[PDB]
Amino acid sequence: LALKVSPTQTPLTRIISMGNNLFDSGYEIFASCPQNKAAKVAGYVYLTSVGGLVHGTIQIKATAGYWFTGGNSVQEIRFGLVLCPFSARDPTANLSGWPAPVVWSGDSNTPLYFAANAISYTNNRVNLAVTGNFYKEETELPGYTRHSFCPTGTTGMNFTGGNLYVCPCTVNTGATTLNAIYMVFVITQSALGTNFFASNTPPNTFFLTPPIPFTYVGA
Amino acid sequence: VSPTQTPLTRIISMGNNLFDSGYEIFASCPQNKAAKVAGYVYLTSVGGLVHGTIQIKATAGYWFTGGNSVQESIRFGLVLCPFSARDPTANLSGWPAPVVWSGDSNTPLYFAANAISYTNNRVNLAVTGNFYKEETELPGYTRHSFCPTGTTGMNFTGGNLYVCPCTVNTGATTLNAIYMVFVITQSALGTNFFASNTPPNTFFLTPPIPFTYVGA
Amino acid sequence: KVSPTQTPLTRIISMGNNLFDSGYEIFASCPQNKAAKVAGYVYLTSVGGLVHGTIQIKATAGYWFTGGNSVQESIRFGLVLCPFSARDPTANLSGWPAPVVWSGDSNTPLYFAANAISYTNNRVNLAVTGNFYKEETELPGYTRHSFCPTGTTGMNFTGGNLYVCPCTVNTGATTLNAIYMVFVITQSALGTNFFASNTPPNTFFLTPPIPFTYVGA
Repeated sequence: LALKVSPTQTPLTRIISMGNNLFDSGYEIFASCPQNKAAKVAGYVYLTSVGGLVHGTIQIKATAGYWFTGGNSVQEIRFGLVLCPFSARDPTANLSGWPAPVVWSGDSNTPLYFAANAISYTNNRVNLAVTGNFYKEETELPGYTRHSFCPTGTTGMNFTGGNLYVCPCTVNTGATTLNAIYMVFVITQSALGTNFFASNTPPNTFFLTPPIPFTYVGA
Repeated sequence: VSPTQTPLTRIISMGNNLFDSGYEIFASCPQNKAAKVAGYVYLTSVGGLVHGTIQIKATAGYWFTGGNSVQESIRFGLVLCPFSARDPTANLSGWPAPVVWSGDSNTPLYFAANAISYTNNRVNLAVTGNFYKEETELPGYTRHSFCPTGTTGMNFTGGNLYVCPCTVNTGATTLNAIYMVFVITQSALGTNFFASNTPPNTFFLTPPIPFTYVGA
Repeated sequence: KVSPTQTPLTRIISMGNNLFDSGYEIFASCPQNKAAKVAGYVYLTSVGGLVHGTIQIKATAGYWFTGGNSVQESIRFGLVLCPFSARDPTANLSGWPAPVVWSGDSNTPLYFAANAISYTNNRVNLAVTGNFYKEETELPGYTRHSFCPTGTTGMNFTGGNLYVCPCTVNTGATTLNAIYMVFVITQSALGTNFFASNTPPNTFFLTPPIPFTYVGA
């Protein structure tokens, strides 16, 4: 029980993470891409819940070998991911196939604190298809916040910038009322960067974002 | 016992997150014009920094009439005054008193913008209807990019929140409220939000836009 | 009852002087093998493994180099933040004073080194020898945070961008990750030439506090 100030008059910083920060476990995370293509990538997501706001970072690593083939990245690199911190209760929303979260602070209930707030996103969340073309361009989201960054990668990629667009989402045929988070990444290259999507690009060509920080309202 | 200074995460909130109270928040606009919007602010103080989000809903009928919202963008200014009970003249937008979700009753004073750190990075605002200041005239700002949703023909293409603490001339304190100017842009095919023939229930609604400033 | 061990505590350190009444003793690396002395105040909180900081830089034309044109080139400078400078002075390339702990024990500045695992392939190696400026287009990945500074009346600033990327200096005693930060500040054509010898040396710019976040130790 309480002290000179009660331990729930005090908000507890909670922590969960998803994926593998060592990027030594392959590329088994599903990303949907424009025009009904897809990619498998690697990722690490670190989320803290403090005061009802979620502050997190997302870090994505990809290879051309596990990317689709055809088209031109330089002229066209865009991909969509879903974060489902409550995938244990709602497996069908885990569209990107993240592992279970790993709770570093809080109950086994803690994942539920990282669904996107129900009141404030009621009319700022996209409905997603359950199939492999659930990709939504950021101009189709009902609202988003934008986070600017730049990845690194193989030498001739010649990246010029990057943007992360966060928008909560719901999947058409779920088992719970909860909001997941949709994230579409747009990454650009100068005119002479190598065509990530080309068939004459060796498979070990890679890009790797830093951890990208973002914030949304928690549950 | 050792937690003398274990920093306490304090929480206040402004406005109505259900957006079911009409549009009574006051926003200053270019050319000595105004709008009435709705909004919800959620402010956290941790370790001396305030991490908050703000969400605005607005309708064309509660916006001024005249001009072209595609050539001009949609531009409006808001004042967050978490210390408005002690300093009502500085609540230029007319927000209700904040609600304390975590902390004492003094907690709103934490969300005043740090006195030392904005001494020369704060704007002095008019007490009158055209308090609008364009972000190019702010003595410093941070920028936070977003996009709102809205009615179908709006064709929004981006937004930016510009954050810079502020002060009101005839105020009752030396404290720093927070001034916020929004700029929402549309493509060449978008509805004129400012037209008299635009349906009055045509609306935009930002997501919660996250921002951070140095707290008190 | 509720253990102070089982609950992540908010730790706070700070570097520099938030009053800007101690001069301009901070070393800022600049393009074209040039440099500048500036003033700074960094406020860092560590909350659950992520660092949420702000940085504010004050600079005068007098303590900036001379030569060039600040409207054509922009105003660009890199700093290093080294909260572990006490244990690794080799890494304190900008020469900040030691941090001041506002929340935590004396070992707390180490929690503000950038995450070893998460930045292993996203960290720039800064020159061991001499000037270390790195254009943001040459960092192995960054995060960008847009602002606009104020300054004296003719500067005509049009925008600002802080590019955050952790760094190592190889000759360091530790393997710890400091923070490299390059600032790019833009001016319209009307703007005072910050680099010119005609410019009153007290001509200045002052950024607001710029909020940024990286993964902690």
